[PDB]
Amino acid sequence: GEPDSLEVLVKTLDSQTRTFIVGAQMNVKEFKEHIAASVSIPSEKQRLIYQGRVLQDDKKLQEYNVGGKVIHLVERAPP
Repeated sequence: GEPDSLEVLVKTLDSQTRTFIVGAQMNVKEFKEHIAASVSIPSEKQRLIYQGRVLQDDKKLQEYNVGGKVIHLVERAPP
């Protein structure tokens, strides 16, 4: 039946893409924590980018309509 999960592709600057399947209401901060082990970047050092814009920690992934899409991941010092 109806999806309660999203497919989210994360592509790092080495051009590796990894796919994650996560809860449809998960937020950006939770997502960074989720992918941290696989991408080898602590959540506080992750910058996620989609359609030219940096994803905000307090927003829900669904607010960016990222289901089935490639998000870019960049490693940067925490602000």
